[PDB]
Amino acid sequence: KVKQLADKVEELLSKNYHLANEVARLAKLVGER
Amino acid sequence: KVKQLADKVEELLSKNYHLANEVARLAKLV
Amino acid sequence: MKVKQLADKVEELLSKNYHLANEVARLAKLVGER
Amino acid sequence: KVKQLADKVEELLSKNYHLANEVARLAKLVG
Repeated sequence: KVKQLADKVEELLSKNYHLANEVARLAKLVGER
Repeated sequence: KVKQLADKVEELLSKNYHLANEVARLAKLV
Repeated sequence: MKVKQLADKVEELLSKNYHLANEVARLAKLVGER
Repeated sequence: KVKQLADKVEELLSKNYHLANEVARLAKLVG
């Protein structure tokens, strides 16, 4: 069903956006001087 | 459109898997 | 002197690591963009 | 004091190597 799949796409776009921000946050912690 | 959305989900799940792996990898570098 | 050479190398590597980490962050945001 | 600074250089080199590898890994995910 389109609605269910559309909701799953939205959820994953959001989750991936936030996980990518976490990669960035951790990278800056590793690089801290 | 169901077909296209299903393919999009498979692609996004792969991106999610890779991003979670990179979070893990960087945490270990801290 | 050896101490000075190494202290300079430490500063150089701190800089390179800081910039590489910023590049990791930049690329992560590209991957994550919606 | 040389021993100490050399040890710090080694740790920073290790970090540098892994950070460069992370740049490579992420660049592959842009596609």
